[PDB]
Amino acid sequence: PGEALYRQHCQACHGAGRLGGSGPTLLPESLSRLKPAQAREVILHGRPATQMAGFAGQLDDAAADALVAYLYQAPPREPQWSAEDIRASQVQPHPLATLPSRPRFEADPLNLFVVVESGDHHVTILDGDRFEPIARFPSRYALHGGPKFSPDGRLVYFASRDGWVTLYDLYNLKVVAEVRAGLNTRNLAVSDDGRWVLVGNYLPGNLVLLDARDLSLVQVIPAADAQGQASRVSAVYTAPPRHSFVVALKDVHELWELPYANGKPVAPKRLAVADYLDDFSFSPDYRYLLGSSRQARGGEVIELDSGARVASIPLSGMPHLGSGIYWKRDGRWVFATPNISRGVISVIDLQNWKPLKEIVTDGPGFFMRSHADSPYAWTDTFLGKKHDEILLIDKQTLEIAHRLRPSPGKVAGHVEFTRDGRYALLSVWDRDGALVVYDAHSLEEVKRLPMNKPSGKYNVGNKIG
Ligand code: DHE
Ligand code: HEC
Repeated sequence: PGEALYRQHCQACHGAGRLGGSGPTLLPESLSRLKPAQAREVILHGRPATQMAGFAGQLDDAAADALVAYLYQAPPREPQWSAEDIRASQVQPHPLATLPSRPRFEADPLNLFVVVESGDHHVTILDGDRFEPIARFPSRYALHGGPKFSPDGRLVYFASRDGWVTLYDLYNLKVVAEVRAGLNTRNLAVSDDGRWVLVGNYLPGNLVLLDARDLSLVQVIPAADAQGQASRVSAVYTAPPRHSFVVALKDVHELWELPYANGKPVAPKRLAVADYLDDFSFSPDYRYLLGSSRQARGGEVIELDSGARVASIPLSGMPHLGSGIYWKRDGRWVFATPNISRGVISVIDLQNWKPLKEIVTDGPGFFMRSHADSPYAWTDTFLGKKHDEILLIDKQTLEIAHRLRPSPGKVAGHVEFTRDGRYALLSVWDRDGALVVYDAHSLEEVKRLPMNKPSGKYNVGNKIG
């Protein structure tokens, strides 16, 4: 009965077959982060300050539950998104060929910040020296993952949960092109020569290769092991020194490398893995791959050339290895990583792959960042009842040195530095949130920009260097 209800009240914005429109996509995969009870409240009483109105006046309890069950029930057949669908979605409001190649502003283009405002779905381009905005524009719904840049830092590529890819030109402050690569998307990667964008999708289970200059479609690459078993893509990353993309697969015992030195990467090199990999991190020299297993079997280290498993790292809880950092301690490489289920910062010695120590915190965090100029590692306890402070771990002592509390009570997380590391920018993820600027040397606040749930911020210089 929910189908008819959806057609009369919802399809006006959430689109036919729930694929999206004025409002977001409402497939089961789309709502994986939304509990049905929460989806039920949003339907009855709407979202404040959004175009989603409450329907409690037109629907009763039975109809309410019917819609909820309908949204979370799998369709009789899996929805498609073909090459034809992708090409038809392409738009090009400002092709590069028609735009000059000089910045239209004073700000240092290498110190600009891309700031995601996920509360009202906007993006701010921020002068990294004055800490003031030079542009702001609405974005696609639910941006996730770090926006990727071109090698020269001029272009930036956004990926939305619902599969929309946006190409923005920082020099002219204009949207260049957009295309829908899939229905449920993880992340995208840009090749180190600037030619290619590779989109890793959950739904469909495929990779989508786009031309990096206009987001046009090059080829759709189904994700399936050598036996033909279909799989979702966990994540895609670029290995510059290897001039290749590296793809983690969610559901098959396979790992892919797609080289692009000799042209469009459409043929994968398949490496067998003993256990599934959800996310991974590259060693500073891209020789080794640190992978986190879905099962609590600890971490896994793999040599990329051969594909051999060289070490197994026991890890407390479930480490978010994909966002870890490295640095030199006693002239030796060390690796730190936050955690999703336990309040700990796991630190690993790269030399013998031996875990050094486990730093205790007030709860599991989501992010970790540093800089060659900062003597600390900056992490958080994003996922805990205590979550309003940003922890600064001294690199040499491996102990929580200082703590920053931008807005007591509200959730704080994610750090990004200016290109010279002189300042650090922190986010307060709240409806009454803010982007807060701190002197990374004196650790004193300098400026505060109110924003509606600002998420990540990304410095051009640091990301392309
Ligand atoms: C694989 C991956 C990346 C690296 C992508 C890249 O940049 O190439 C990433 C990055 C990110 C980055 C990029 C930061 C960076 O510094 O690069 C941010 C801000 C972020 C905010 C969130 N992440 Fe993320 N995130 C996951 C996966 C990932 N997140 C999950 O699996 C998880 C736990 C659940 C999910 O449904 O995806 C998840 C939940 C969250 C959130 O709910 C956050 C807090 C808010 C949101 O928008 O959903 N993730
Ligand atoms: C256009 C005005 C809409 C109609 C008609 C319906 N919905 Fe909606 N919905 C719309 C928007 C723009 C948004 C996004 C709000 C925001 O966060 O900015 C939503 C949101 C939802 C959600 C939450 C999705 C999520 O958080 O992941 C749900 C579950 C939802 N809408 C369901 C829903 C149903 C069942 C509708 C018919 C009764 C319906 N919506 C109508 C826009 C519009």
